[PDB]
Amino acid sequence: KGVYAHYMLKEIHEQPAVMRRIIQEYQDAEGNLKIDQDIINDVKEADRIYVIAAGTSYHAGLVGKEFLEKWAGVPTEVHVASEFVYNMPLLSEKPLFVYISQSGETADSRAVLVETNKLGHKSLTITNVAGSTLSREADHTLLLHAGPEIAVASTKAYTAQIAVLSILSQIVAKEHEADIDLLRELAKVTTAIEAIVDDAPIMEQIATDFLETTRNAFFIGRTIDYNVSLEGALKLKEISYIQAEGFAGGELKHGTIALIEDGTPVVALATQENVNLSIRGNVKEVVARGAHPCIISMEGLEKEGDTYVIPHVHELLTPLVSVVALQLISYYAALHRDLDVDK
Amino acid sequence: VYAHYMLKEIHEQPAVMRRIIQEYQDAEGNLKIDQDIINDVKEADRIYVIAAGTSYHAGLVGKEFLEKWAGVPTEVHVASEFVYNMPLLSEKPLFVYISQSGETADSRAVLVETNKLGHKSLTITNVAGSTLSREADHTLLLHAGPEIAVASTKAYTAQIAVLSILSQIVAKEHEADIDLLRELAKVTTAIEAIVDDAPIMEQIATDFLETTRNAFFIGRTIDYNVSLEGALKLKEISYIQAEGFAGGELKHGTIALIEDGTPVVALATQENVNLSIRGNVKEVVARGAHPCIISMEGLEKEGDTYVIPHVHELLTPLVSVVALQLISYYAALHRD
Repeated sequence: KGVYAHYMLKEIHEQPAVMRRIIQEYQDAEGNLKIDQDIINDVKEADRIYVIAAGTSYHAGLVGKEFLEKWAGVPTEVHVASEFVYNMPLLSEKPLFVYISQSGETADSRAVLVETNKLGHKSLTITNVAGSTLSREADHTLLLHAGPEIAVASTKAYTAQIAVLSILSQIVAKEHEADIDLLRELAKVTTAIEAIVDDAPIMEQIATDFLETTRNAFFIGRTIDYNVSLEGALKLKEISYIQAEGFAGGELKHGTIALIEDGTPVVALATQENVNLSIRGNVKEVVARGAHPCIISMEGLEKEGDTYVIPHVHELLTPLVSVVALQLISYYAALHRDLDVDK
Repeated sequence: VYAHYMLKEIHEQPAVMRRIIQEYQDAEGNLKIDQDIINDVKEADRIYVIAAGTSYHAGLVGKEFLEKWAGVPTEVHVASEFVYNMPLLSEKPLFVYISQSGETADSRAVLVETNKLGHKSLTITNVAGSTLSREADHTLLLHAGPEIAVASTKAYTAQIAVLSILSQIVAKEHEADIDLLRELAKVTTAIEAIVDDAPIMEQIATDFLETTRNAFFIGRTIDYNVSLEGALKLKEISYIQAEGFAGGELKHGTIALIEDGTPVVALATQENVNLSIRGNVKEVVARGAHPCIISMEGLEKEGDTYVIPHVHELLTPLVSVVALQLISYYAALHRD
């Protein structure tokens, strides 16, 4: 029984509704971006931000770092909590710690927060669960409004985390400002996500064409796209057990290029103008060695032969759209191997 | 005969270490680097290490010395990403370019940009007179001799040794309570002990890596960094799809990839996470993994596959990596 075969598929379809909830929750009656000013005051006074997370939340943090530096103008580092807690590095004078955690209870993040609290530094938690430990023990909380995630592989939590980071960063920019109307840009993103979801059949076909028999897969991108590559590789591993790995395009030369054989699927993201030719060059190099290339590009950057072309959205927001293609391709790869998916 | 130059270069590492120890000391037996270099490093507010591949891995190891000994916050960046997406910089940044050849394209491109911006630079290279040396404010040489093998080995250990020396000298400008030259001699002797145990490294290869299409190298903190370099070595010479992971992150999909017989090479050289990484090993063993635990004297437990000699906690990479290089070499030999 049930409209969707799996919770994960339902949750992917819910992403546009999550974006709409975020857009409504983080604006005022006049339609301006709105976050509690005390949060903004601490964020804008920090000399450095340390994002503390793991897994999919760590990957969202990578995307968010771009907004925090390029819009908010605050130097930002992203760390794996299990590492940070056992080897805390030298800290800046006025650091702010941002704990990204869907549940709000992630153990290693909680241990880090105990320590940064002991040290007297300020903290912000981004979470889906109000009144979770990470919320209660941090100075400030931003809520995701994603609703409960039942599937083990996160989908809507990732896009919600990024969206919230973008809003926080633009409001801080204003205090000191990206020449964009972010709410308008996020509505564009919503509509783009819908377009990908409505192209589910094409995503199923891509899975069939590229991922039916392989034991491995390589997800490659540069810059903003390298971050998303990591997440697509995680999704495909989590649910299909394909040994998927994400690489920066310019790093393939070190060991990985050797691994290419005739038929090896390489999923390449090309959503960034400055590295469009570069990442396509990397694809030509893996193709010469036998790879089967699945290029996912963006309107304005696409070339003959690309496998799929996502709608045009703002250069730093492309992860919100490209990831949905990767989620659905991963879902269908798993489905075709008759796996549980939701776990 | 098989991969002649890799095995040759592995065996050169003691000699390289002894050359570095000689070149970086004076006739008084004190550490010696040019004072201008020391002044620039000691005055920097942050160091940005710019590297790729094995030198990026060496950078990760060196960050620990630069922070913990020299007291300067340090970031390590992949050059090909940095050059197309340069991040926000500190007020007094120093750039450290690690490159064996001194000609690495992406690193060169970043140096051009940092020089345009007027920031200080230091190059760590094996080739004097290379572009990265000529265009940087300062150069430190590696004394490693020529590199011919496809899979790099002696570069990594030379780079870490020089990073340790630079860091301790800076620390003294204001100093870790160790005798670094003495600790590097201990490291040299430990490396010799591993190389003398080549037959054991070959057996480890037979026992774990003969048939697999993949391998997982895991570690925490200092050992996570070395796990990345061991995965790279195995991939480069054997073509097995090796990956390195932090022990505490396996719960994210990667544990999904464990089957009966999957080899997991686990490093345990760090006191504070010894119990933690051993817990992570249990977790993968529960799912079928075949565990190769490489630990260090003082931290070993019954059942460990190999125990390396005791050296300083931050220097352990210099020794542990040699085990991984040799294991990788022999896996490749056997499979060919």
